[PDB]
Amino acid sequence: TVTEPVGSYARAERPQDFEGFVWRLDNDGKEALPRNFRTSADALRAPEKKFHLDAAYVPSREGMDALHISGSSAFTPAQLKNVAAKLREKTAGPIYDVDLRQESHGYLDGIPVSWYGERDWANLGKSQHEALADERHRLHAALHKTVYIAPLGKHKLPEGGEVRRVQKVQTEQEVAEAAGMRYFRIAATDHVWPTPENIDRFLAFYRTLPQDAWLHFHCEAGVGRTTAFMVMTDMLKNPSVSLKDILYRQHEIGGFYYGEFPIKTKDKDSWKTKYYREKIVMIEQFYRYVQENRADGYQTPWSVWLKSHPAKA
Amino acid sequence: TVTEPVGSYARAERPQDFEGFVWRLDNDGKEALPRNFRTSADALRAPEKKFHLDAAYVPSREGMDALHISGSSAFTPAQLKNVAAKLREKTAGPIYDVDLRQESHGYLDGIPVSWYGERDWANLGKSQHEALADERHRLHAALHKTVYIAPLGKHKLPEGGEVRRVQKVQTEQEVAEAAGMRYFRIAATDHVWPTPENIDRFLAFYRTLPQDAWLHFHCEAGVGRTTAFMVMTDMLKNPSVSLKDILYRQHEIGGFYYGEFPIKTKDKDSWKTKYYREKIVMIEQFYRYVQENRADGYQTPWSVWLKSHPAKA
Repeated sequence: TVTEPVGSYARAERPQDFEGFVWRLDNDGKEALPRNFRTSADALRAPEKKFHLDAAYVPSREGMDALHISGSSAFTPAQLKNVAAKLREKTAGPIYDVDLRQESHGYLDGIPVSWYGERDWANLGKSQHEALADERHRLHAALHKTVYIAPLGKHKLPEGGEVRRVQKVQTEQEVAEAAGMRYFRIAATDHVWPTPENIDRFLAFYRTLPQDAWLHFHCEAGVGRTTAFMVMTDMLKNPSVSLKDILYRQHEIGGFYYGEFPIKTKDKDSWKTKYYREKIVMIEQFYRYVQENRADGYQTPWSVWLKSHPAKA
Repeated sequence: TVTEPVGSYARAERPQDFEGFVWRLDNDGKEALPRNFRTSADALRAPEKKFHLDAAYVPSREGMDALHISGSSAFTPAQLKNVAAKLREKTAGPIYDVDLRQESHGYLDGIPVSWYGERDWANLGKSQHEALADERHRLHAALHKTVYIAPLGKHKLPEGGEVRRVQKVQTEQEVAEAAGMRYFRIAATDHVWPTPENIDRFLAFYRTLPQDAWLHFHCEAGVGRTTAFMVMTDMLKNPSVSLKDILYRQHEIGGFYYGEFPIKTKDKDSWKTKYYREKIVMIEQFYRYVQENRADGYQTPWSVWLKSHPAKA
């Protein structure tokens, strides 16, 4: 009897110890584009030293021209419009804003904010239905009320910021539509491998996309969640490409590197270590799922297949 | 107390361990031109992936139209005539066959051959006078004798070939003069940075050239020595062009890339690694010599300046 299988370690954490406490500023809006903006059309750059990769290695670009995906961190409405314009120069198909954030977030007076709890786990353990209900209620409750919006500084705690009486509230779905993008939400918890529920939902969505759909994935800050789904999409769409090439190329266009590397954390972030190790194991298991299930058109869902073929630490 | 300074690493190798053992076929004469033929008038191509350069970078072509240089690997007499005809269409000045090969080579019954030792180091350690004496003696000794001429295969050892009784012997100087080209020899060792003597000789020669001289450099196989001297010439003649532009453009017309890149060799070629690193450092040092000594007309030669301004690994 195993309480939590590999790929589900976060289920052991207690949601009540990470409840939200502040409206975090997701982007100050000073730049034209959100941070970490990158597309599959981009040239590959040298790998980051931290990953101890082979800088001489030349990854195959097989399928990258037709992949049609991009990623970025959070954005203001104006930044999303800039992203949409850039992507429209690359395709005539529908462009999707694939929101990978489980945390409740939205726009107050056009300012992108999120209800932040320790480790960005304010919605940990909630079903997507529950997470979205929390978001809807919180955003609506902010209208015509005074709120404190702040960036996180020293030790992931509020520092500075501003206080305002909100006159307009918008969901990301509304902002996406205003930018001419379709919207699709996958409520994935920050810092951990996406759940079987998250991936099942993504795969079902992937299956009904028109051939020319362009997927723009985004998370809050960094490249963890976006890279996981960009890697999964690359594997699904280009199954003949080696795991090494997929992992190297998604890292070299600006994402995270999801293969083995010497994990090193500050004491303050030692809790992240097992989650990084879990992600490495799970990306390999997903690759196995794609290889073993593509032939019959993925008749067996990832969640079902993973229960019969559990990953090992 | 340093035994061998940077730029002179090859002096630590033992010549007795690389003595010549076969007449290597330098070109089978099946094509109209030698391999790697390129001129400074050529359009720039995308960079080779192994150098991990910026494919979007467009180097300045400032001065290329007036540079008047070309390079190629070894050739048969007929191929050299083809090259000479092609170059004559581009200039009315003297066209020089600048022979950069230290290894003894010539033509037996019109077949281009070289006396090959491991690493193509059969003349390593010999002064230019001694290398040329060896060449003359070896070529003459072949007349009216049976010789084995072969291309190198797998582990850089003879494979196939032919056996013939030689009825005619010619030096490259004779073949060049028959193609209508002037001849100049610089005995440079294959695979390593040219010696201070090699470079002093080239610069003294460069200073004697009329304005409209065209220099055709050639080596044995590949683009190592030819690119080194083409880069030196470009730096001398176009001193206002950035180091980056010189290196990118000489690579992009078909030569080697002499800037920093992630060096990767097959296990059997690992001995080459430090010589590649040495070349990178020395190219920068030569650029410094040009920048520091052009203003006064090079009153101090490279060898002297290099001893007072040694390069650092």
